Amino acid sequence: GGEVPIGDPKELNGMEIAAVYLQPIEMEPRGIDLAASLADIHLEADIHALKNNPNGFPEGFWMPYLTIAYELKNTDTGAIKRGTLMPMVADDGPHYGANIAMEKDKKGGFGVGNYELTFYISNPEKQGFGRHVDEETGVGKWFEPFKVDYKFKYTGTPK
Amino acid sequence: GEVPIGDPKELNGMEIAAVYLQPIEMEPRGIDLAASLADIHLEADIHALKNNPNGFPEGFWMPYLTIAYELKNTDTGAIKRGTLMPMVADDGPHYGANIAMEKDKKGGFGVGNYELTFYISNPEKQGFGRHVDEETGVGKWFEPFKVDYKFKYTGTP
Ligand SMILES: [Cu+2]
Ligand SMILES: [Cu+2]
Ligand SMILES: [Mn+2]
Ligand SMILES: [Mn+2]
Repeated sequence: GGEVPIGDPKELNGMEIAAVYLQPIEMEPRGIDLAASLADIHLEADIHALKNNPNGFPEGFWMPYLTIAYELKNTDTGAIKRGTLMPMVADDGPHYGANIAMEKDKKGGFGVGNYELTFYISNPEKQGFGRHVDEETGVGKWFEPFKVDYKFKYTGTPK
Repeated sequence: GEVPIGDPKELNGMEIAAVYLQPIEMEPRGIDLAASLADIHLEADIHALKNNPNGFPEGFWMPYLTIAYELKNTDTGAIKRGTLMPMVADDGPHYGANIAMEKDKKGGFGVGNYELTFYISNPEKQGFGRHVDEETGVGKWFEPFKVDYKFKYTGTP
């Protein structure tokens, strides 16, 4: 298979925020996510620090401990589903991802067609990640929760 | 203004070094020991080596680790334990804790010779996953391990 890019990457809040999908991915530990066999894609959010990141992250670093909720909407059929992307690592580094049933999902019309994808992104403090705030070593305040929107054509499992 | 603690160790795809500095102020509040009660901020600096076996790019910070510490004054025999928590400073993410040394109510943690031990477990403990497919998959995580350092604590900076 391979990666299919979703929309255009956004630069916001000190971060580059890109979306891609792949074929379904076998994940460990088991039960952590939807089984590959029961899915049609693996959806990934690629989020890294820009230059001059205001929260202390070096350019290029992965942004860890983010809470990323998603909404995937087939605008042709109206079908909507939601979930969360979980942190994980592949051979090219860490990302946030989830296996998702598309055609396999008979509870809605999640077939090939036109989609809107939304990420709802909350800062690392929501998961207990800390920041220095002293004059000598501190960094700027975190972003408030925000959303990014992409549009793409889902053409089926990459093969 | 960081004070090196012992010698860095390279293992399980990671460079693991320790440093201390002056106490820092962390948000959210009520978790890390307040700056004014502490004498040092202890940090573990943990980054991927080349060809990291779990797919982390060389130099990336190693996230989602569980890290406990033990600090022993070998002169007085005082021992304390705690946790190092993930956080970010102007020099990037690390695992750290404010620690009372001279200011520890129990005494025994002043200037002297110390042994520091980190007890580290892998990210799966915190729900972090890994691809295991043929094309993009990566190997198993290390089992829980410890690393040990010796240093002289010369006083609160
Ligand atoms: Cu993934
Ligand atoms: Cu710190
Ligand atoms: Mn990715
Ligand atoms: Mn440091």
